Amino acid sequence: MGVMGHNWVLSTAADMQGVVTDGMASGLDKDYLKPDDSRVIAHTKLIGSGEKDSVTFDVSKLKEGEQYMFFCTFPGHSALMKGTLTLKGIPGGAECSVDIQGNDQMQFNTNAITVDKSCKQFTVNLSHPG
Ligand SMILES: [Cu+2]
Ligand SMILES: [Cu+2]
Ligand SMILES: [Cu+2]
Repeated sequence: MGVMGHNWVLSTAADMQGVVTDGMASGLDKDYLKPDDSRVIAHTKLIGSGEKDSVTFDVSKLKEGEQYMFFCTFPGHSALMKGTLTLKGIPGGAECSVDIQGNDQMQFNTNAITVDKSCKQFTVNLSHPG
């Protein structure tokens, strides 16, 4: 086989590689993440084709002048399945959620996520179509 999954994991840009590596070593049964990894600010579960999962996190855990990375920890996928997430304030002001897809070609459909700081909490809706 014949296994395919995506997840959505958030950490500081510095902690990204460490989270990816220990995630690989934790295996499929643990959603390819080390349980209770302190470096992981928020994460979805691992989902197969046709499934969906969401995660919500406090915007208080972020900071305006820091680099944050979102990525999939499924072994090898973090090469192309990564992107930046940054905190900003846009004149508006809201949308406090985003819809992300990972497909069969190791791709997220966005590579940059903006979180407004008027949001007290932020919501990621991950799907895995096909
Ligand atoms: Cu196999
Ligand atoms: Cu993936
Ligand atoms: Cu957790």
